Amino acid sequence: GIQTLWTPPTSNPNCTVYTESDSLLSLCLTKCGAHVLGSVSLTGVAGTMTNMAETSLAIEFTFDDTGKLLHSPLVNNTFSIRQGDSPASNPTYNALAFMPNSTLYARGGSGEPRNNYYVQTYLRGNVQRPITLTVTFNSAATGYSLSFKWTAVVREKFAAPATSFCYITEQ
Amino acid sequence: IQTLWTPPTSNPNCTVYTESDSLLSLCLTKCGAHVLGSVSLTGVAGTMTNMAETSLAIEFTFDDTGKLLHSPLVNNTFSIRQNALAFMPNSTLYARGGSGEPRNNYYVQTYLRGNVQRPITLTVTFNSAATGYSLSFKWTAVVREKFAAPATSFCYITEQ
Amino acid sequence: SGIEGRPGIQTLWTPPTSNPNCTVYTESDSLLSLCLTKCGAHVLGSVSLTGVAGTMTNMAETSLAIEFTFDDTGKLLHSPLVNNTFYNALAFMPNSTLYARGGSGEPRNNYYVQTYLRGNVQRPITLTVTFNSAATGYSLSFKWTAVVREKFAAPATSFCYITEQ
Ligand SMILES: CC(=O)N[C@H]1[C@H]([C@H](O)[C@H](O)CO)O[C@@](O[C@H](CO)[C@@H](O)[C@@H]2O[C@@](O)(C(=O)O)C[C@H](O)[C@H]2NC(C)=O)(C(=O)O)C[C@@H]1O
Ligand SMILES: CC(=O)N[C@H]1[C@H]([C@H](O)[C@H](O)CO)O[C@@](O)(C(=O)O)C[C@@H]1O
Repeated sequence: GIQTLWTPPTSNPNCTVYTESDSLLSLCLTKCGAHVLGSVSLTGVAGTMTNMAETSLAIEFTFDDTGKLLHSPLVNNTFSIRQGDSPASNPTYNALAFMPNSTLYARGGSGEPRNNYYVQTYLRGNVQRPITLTVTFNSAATGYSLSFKWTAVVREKFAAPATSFCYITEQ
Repeated sequence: IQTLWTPPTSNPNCTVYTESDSLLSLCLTKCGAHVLGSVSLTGVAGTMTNMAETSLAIEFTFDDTGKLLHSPLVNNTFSIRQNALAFMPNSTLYARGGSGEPRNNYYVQTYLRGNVQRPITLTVTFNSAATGYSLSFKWTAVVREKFAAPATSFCYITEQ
Repeated sequence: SGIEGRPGIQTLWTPPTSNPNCTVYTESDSLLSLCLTKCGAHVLGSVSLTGVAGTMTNMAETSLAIEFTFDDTGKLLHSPLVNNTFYNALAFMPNSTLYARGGSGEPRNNYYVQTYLRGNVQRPITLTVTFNSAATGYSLSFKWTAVVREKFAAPATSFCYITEQ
């Protein structure tokens, strides 16, 4: 039943890029065989996220060698199984079935082209503002990781539209 | 049930400007909280072969139970492949009436007719409709040229 | 083997490798990752290709193409894999009604991906994935643009097609 790891859809800020609860992140990973299908978007809500000082923005989810979450930008690290996918309390799952394959995407391999997945989108959906999202698999030297870097425009609000990506899993 | 689609076909099944003027492929497959969608649209007759406008938009609208209300298909062929809300775009993340919100939009780069001199954008929008659910597609087009949009795909989080 | 199927069968893939497994111009000159997973009527595909040796590290042409060709039962006939060897195979084949055989000239038989050579944004390239270019049986073709006198590597990408069964 457990095919999904996500942060729950919400209309309230749930993410901290520069200051607490300054943004609304969606991240969802669903398993289809040896693939994870991932979706992500990030909307600035407050502070610097509404008036950027830098030309790029990056966040990262890191996991240990068992697939257990170590760090994320989410307020209260609300990244877990989707509720209702198991009738049991405290549902167990194989977290490695959602981790990026460590043979194809070597740890510490952010400089390797095959560890990176590139997405073209538009800042705030404005078609005069093309930006790139770079998703990197296993940048971290130990454990597993998913890293997201978007290009951005200074002195404007940041928001990245709905996007998606796909990687091969460890198990 | 894992798949909602219009069945593969090689003859026109879709009405953009006039009856059966185009061939639409649309297929939605459920994987956990995601739908993986594929779409393409090939002009076959009439204005679809000699465009009058510089964009083309079609929409699938559903009621609040996930039942199809309208689409550009010639016949009622959008169907389960031989819980509707499990295929609908999430209405918390993609707010109804939210076509103007960036997170309700998914952008795809492709090429008109597969022509490298004709880069175009497909915008897929989730829940543009004020009520119920919707999937909307809008492609750039070139006037006085044929319209065809190659194979593309997209992904969204579901309601249930 | 070169392509292996995993559980009934939901995944066809090149097994993960640290070493070259593919022959574009010369034997074992590249590392290919190709993975096809069945999700209802879709295959979700991922692909990347890293040059390791020879012309792959110093390109002579502005594009590179490889193809996986299958017979009408879905059996693998040929691929660029070093280990050129390999369940309802038709469940993984591109749909021959929508993607007609010999139809590489039909826009709907082609899926375009924008990416960056060696992950360098000053080097935009396109991947064209084509379904059923073969006049008989089934096929998946991959063509990337490239830059002469530079090393070839195409980053992680993905694509999706409707299946025959
Ligand atoms: C994902 C990523 O970070 N990609 C970068 C790649 C990549 O790290 C390497 O290709 C992996 O081996 O490197 C890019 O820069 C390279 C080297 O880092 C170039 O600047 C080349 O540097 C040289 O020193 C080299 O060949 O090593 C000289 C060479 O002439 C340079 N290449 C050119 C043609 O600019 C890369 O483009 O490969 C940057 C990329 O973002
Ligand atoms: C999807 C969409 O329509 N995007 C539009 C956005 C958003 O509607 C607002 O940012 C919502 O707050 O508004 C713009 O003025 C912008 O910010 O550049 C133009 C852009 O085309």
